[PDB]
Amino acid sequence: MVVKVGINGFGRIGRLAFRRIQNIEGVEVTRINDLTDPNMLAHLLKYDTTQGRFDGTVEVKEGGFEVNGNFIKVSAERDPENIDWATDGVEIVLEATGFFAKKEAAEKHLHANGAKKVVITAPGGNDVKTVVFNTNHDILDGTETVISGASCTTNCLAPMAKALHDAFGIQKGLMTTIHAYTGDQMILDGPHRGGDLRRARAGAANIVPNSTGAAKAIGLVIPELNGKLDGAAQRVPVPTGSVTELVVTLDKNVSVDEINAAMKAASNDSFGYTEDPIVSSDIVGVSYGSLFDATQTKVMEVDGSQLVKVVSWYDNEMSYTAQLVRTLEYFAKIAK
Amino acid sequence: MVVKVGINGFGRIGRLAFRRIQNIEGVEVTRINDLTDPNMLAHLLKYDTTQGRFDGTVEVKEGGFEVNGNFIKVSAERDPENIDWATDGVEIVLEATGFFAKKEAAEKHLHANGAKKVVITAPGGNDVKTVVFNTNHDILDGTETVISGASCTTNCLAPMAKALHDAFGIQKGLMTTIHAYTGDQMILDGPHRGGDLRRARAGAANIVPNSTGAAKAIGLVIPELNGKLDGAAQRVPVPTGSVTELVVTLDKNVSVDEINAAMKAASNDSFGYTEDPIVSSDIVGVSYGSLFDATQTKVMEVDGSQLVKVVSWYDNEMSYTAQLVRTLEYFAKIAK
Amino acid sequence: MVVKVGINGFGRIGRLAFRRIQNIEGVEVTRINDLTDPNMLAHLLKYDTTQGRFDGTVEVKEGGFEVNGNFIKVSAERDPENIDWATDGVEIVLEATGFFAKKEAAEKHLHANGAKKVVITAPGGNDVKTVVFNTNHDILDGTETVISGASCTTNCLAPMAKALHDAFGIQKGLMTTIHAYTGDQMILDGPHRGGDLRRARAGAANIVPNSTGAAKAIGLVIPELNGKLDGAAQRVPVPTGSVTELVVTLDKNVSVDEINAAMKAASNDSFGYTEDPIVSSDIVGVSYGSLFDATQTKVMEVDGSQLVKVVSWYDNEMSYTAQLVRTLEYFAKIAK
Amino acid sequence: MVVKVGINGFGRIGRLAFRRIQNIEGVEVTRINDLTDPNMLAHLLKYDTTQGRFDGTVEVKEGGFEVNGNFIKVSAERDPENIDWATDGVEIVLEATGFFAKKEAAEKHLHANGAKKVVITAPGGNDVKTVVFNTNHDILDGTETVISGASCTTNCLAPMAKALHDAFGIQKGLMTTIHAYTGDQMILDGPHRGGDLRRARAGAANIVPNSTGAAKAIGLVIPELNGKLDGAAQRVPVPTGSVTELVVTLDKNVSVDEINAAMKAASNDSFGYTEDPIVSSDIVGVSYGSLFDATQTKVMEVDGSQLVKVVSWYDNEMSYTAQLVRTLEYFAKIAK
Ligand SMILES: NC(=O)c1ccc[n+]([C@@H]2O[C@H](COP(=O)([O-])OP(=O)(O)OC[C@H]3O[C@@H](n4cnc5c(N)ncnc54)[C@H](O)[C@@H]3O)[C@@H](O)[C@H]2O)c1
Ligand SMILES: NC(=O)c1ccc[n+]([C@@H]2O[C@H](COP(=O)([O-])OP(=O)(O)OC[C@H]3O[C@@H](n4cnc5c(N)ncnc54)[C@H](O)[C@@H]3O)[C@@H](O)[C@H]2O)c1
Ligand SMILES: NC(=O)c1ccc[n+]([C@@H]2O[C@H](COP(=O)([O-])OP(=O)(O)OC[C@H]3O[C@@H](n4cnc5c(N)ncnc54)[C@H](O)[C@@H]3O)[C@@H](O)[C@H]2O)c1
Ligand SMILES: NC(=O)c1ccc[n+]([C@@H]2O[C@H](COP(=O)([O-])OP(=O)(O)OC[C@H]3O[C@@H](n4cnc5c(N)ncnc54)[C@H](O)[C@@H]3O)[C@@H](O)[C@H]2O)c1
Repeated sequence: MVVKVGINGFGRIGRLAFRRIQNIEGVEVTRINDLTDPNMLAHLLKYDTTQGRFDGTVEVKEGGFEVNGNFIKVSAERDPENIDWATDGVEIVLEATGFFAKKEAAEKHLHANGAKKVVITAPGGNDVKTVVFNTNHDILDGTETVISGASCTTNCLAPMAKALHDAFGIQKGLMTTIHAYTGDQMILDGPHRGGDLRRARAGAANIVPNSTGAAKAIGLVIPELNGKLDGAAQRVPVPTGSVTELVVTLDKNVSVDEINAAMKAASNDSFGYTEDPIVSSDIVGVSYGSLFDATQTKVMEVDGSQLVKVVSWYDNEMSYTAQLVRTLEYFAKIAK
Repeated sequence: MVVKVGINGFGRIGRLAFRRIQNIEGVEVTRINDLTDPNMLAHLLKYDTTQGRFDGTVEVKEGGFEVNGNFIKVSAERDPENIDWATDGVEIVLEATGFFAKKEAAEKHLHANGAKKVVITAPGGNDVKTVVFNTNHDILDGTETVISGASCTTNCLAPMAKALHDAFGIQKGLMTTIHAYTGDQMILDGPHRGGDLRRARAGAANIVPNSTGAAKAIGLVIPELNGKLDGAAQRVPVPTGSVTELVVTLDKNVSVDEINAAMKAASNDSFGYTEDPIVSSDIVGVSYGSLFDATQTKVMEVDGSQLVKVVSWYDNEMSYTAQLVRTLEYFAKIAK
Repeated sequence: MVVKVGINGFGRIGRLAFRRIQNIEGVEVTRINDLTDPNMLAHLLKYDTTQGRFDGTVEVKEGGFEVNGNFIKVSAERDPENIDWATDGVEIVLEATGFFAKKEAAEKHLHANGAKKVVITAPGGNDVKTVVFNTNHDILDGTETVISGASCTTNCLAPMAKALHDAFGIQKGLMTTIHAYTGDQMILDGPHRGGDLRRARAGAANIVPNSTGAAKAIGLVIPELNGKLDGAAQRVPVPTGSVTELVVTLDKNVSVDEINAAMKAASNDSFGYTEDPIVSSDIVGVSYGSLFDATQTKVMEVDGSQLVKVVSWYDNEMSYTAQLVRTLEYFAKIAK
Repeated sequence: MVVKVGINGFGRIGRLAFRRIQNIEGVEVTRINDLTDPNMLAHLLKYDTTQGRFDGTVEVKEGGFEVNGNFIKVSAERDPENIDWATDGVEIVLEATGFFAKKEAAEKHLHANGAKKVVITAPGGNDVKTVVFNTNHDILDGTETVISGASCTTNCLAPMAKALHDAFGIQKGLMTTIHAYTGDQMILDGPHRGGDLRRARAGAANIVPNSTGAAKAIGLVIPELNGKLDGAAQRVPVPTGSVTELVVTLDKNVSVDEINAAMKAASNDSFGYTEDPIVSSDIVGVSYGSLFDATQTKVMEVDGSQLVKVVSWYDNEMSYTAQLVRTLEYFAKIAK
């Protein structure tokens, strides 16, 4: 009754997903594929700048490493169609490299003696179901071969936008996420391999504007909001931890207290609520996908009409990963 | 016809104001007051983490220091009433400590052996004239005893909001400034003397939400926008350099290109225009009070109505200081 | 038989000491004195940028706050003579403000309605007993009224220097500690109240040389090394976490392996040993006072004589605090 | 009388070398080769996080870009033997990619219709002359096909070690350089493509120990010191700017003043001298290869013998680049 999982890309999301999977019964990781040797991967699992020391033992072995005595095979195949996942019983692959985040590319894992299903740890295109756990995981039926866990920002934005929309009716909106720098930025100014003149700049030494598709693509998660939102990011020098601001007009006039109460009423394991005046370091490592912050709510009313601002925190690392593993765990129970 | 100026508070703004005044003919600094000895102040003028080495020579002397051979007297009086500005011929004081930023407090400089006029390098309350150079410096007549150079954020916001309002009619708006950390934050978590639970946190290690009065108080500079705007800040880990986002509804529907063209048409020495995809380090040390970034403009249109987003950069240090010294120079020329 | 403790200065060391005392049976904190209101102190206990969320509940009350339901009284007296420690049963005060770190100043806590004994959380001069737990806590007899827990650097240096000296005989040495920035540095360039032209500079944006008395003062802990060592610091942009390098000449020639084996043989709960290639974030929050890093050992031999380099990590916050509370617990158990 | 130069690798050193070459008469850059398009390279030349805006105009064109109206060809050939340098008149190549830093690899530029000589902007192996300008550029005769400009640390260490050795006789020494992070570190924890478990860690969020060969290889520059020194690095979170500490024993006993005077006597355009208590931001952009800091000198004397500590600053970017371009300019005059 345990589904065997493989991780392609033992990066920030891959390693934290591995960490969370150590505390759930329904799945286990039997194989990791990356581009390096087992000693590099074992060391990066054991020691983690932002998420702390690993909870357990890690011992490098020939061809893999042992976690609390259990051997995990490590391979270094650059091409997914060359990974023989089935040899190690792997049925579902977490595709966490950032290089195969579309249906046709992720399908490369599904070859003979490969895997059966793929969860992309990122937006995966419009022909792949895009799931924010506890907002729209109802759309899965288990027959899908490739699904998407969406982005960090989408998992933050979606429960907040859904709750506000259901209560008051979102007409239109603009989003800004103030976001930690990530591994797709350069450590120091240099050529960006994706052509982005702003991610080319030193990520820990600048406020860096950058594009994000979370608001424009929200219809994959909340169909009623298709075509109603847009937004962007300001990437700033913290190594993890982020926040999403959303400014909207609504069908109903509201008060600050009414907004905050509507968010609290929607709170659950994915969507948290706080009235404490926290800062970004306080959400590093949290398990909420989105933490609504009532201290930042604003309503600007002039001449009987309002602009409404709502703000939610997210650890783009652990908040996203908690949501990803919730979706993986659910998908594994229904996969067919 | 050269007006003698004193600086109270030889801090970030005080020292950079001194630097800019070295290239102005109409004013000269003859006296500095702070809380320390001349060697400390001379060293901090010569060496500057974010704004570079001083352009000239600085040499400590008895009771002050020489800048390019010219002696500047230094005193260390905590109470402005005890500063004998008149001994050094000072007529106008730049009040840059952060502790006397209101009319009655700034008037402490005005006494028999004191000065004649004060420019507060900060918001100064609603009963003193508040000037953003090249937006409303025509409200000065030279008879004022205390004026305000507004805040960094106000000098960024004002030319952008005025150009947008004049062209299209701002109905209501919300502002977020993503702002460099400043000296009123704690270097590491600890009790904040002002009672602010967020400025208590380590400023170079967090995204820190905090309040800002610039949007609400814009009516002191643009009277037609009184009651129309509000906003807040996200303080982030860069030691200087900031950006202001403004989301509004307007009386007229517009396009992105129409907005950008209206901003460019309003550009001058205070309000710059760029289409280059810059980041915060690129505006450190600039002399614009506000640098509009056309790459960040957005229009979100639903059902015939729009949200409009406009964004402008500012070096909260040198951009503000350039505006402050423009205002000081003008005020001194017409002073009576 | 539980000794009641007060904390003067609920700062980085004061708050982390409180956290560690929650897991010690022999002492309990009944009173905190600082300069602010209880809401500020409660918030700073609950949320901590570098050391994570508090393990328990914290709730503000009238005149203090409750920790896991237990009320802690809070006062705000700037002068230690005015703190009525005895009202709350306090016998031993942790003097953690940084402003009373000498015998006569710490004695201000000792009066009719005050405390009985003081532990200074810092060097306290050459006339108070200076204790590094598990190196020289046997010098205490419990009759002392004022003792010192030494500095962070001393607690790192002492077990390493003692093991090396006992095995091989230290003749002379120089120390460099590459140290996290601390609260006595300015967040941005500005006048330093202590007159230090380098701690005046932006602490999270520079490599900052600064003085350290730990090596010169080591004779208070290891008398045989009086007059043999000196050193200095390079303060760098991490908010906590530090490392001590020591270069010596010895009475005996040695090999790298011989040095490392001597360190490992001396390891205990205070002095750890590692061969993993860790970085500073890996020691944040550790409970060793000193963690020897065998990967950094060097022997430079020319013409039959050697320079020897040994290196040990320390979290200047939690490593020091773990040592401080070990000493407090021991001192309270034998106090008379 | 102008020698035409090509740059392979328009990175930190490549772009800053280009910037410095704009102010010297004897050489000009006619071709840049990297891995990207001209718009990326032009943008990175124009805007520079740590070294400021480019002094001039940059305009992208087809197949290259214009600098102050002069067209520079850009190509994107991954393999040096495929670059037809001679088509653009290039005689000397600055090999600044980091991927061809050995004689056999650098020689790939010297094929038919290629270049004539290569200067590696890094250590290049022991069969390549290794030059620190104004310390040993006398060893060049111009017949060499491949030479090395050494490392940043070597250019800092060498004039200081030479002056100390000539004056007093270095017996043995150990070096620690506290160094800015560089582009060979990961922005966030992840697999390091060189296998380095410490450069795998987030470079702007850690104190990172790492190896350096500058001390052990000093004999390539100062033959008398072969086999007498060793050392290592602590890489810390500043984006440029570094410092080198050296601890030695000498043939003569000395005083602090005697050491400082010997360094000042050796000062020139490459080796500067200061007594000001500066920090790392103060040496960003300087043109000295090495800036001796008299405030950090120490002499630890016990029982008639001494340990001696000397310390010099360097901008690992511009200090190294100034030295590199001095060597290039000299080599171009004598190349045959
Ligand atoms: N970091 C975040 O905040 C975050 C949040 C949500 C989603 N994501 C998404 O998750 C994915 C991974 O991001 P990350 O931050 O963990 O990146 P990362 O760079 O830390 O990890 C990528 C890993 O993939 C490996 N890799 C690269 N190419 C490979 C190949 N061909 N085969 C096997 N392994 C390969 C790398 O060696 C590395 O270990 C991306 O799609 C990203 O958009 C990231
Ligand atoms: N830094 C910015 O981005 C910025 C921008 C615009 C306006 N301002 C405003 O300018 C003022 C100064 O800000 P700053 O960032 O330069 O602060 P700062 O802390 O760098 O400088 C304040 C200076 O005042 C001195 N000082 C304090 N109390 C004093 C007293 N009683 N008498 C004499 N000197 C005293 C301090 O020693 C220090 O040198 C504030 O009102 C601030 O709001 C700051
Ligand atoms: N942070 C470290 O790495 C470290 C390590 C070892 C020792 N120490 C020592 O511990 C002491 C505290 O250092 P810290 O880093 O915790 O400093 P901190 O600035 O974080 O804390 C000092 C606290 O004392 C309070 N305070 C100041 N003056 C006071 C007064 N007159 N009465 C009551 N409270 C007052 C402040 O409000 C603050 O909460 C210093 O002696 C320091 O040298 C610090
Ligand atoms: N940054 C420093 O402090 C410093 C100091 C002294 C020496 N160096 C040395 O200079 C060299 C460059 O270092 P950097 O910091 O400028 O690195 P960098 O990463 O900034 O620049 C390397 C450049 O080379 C390009 N490149 C990579 N492979 C290539 C190929 N096959 N063909 C063409 N171009 C290619 C990259 O796109 C990039 O623009 C290294 O050898 C380094 O050790 C660096």
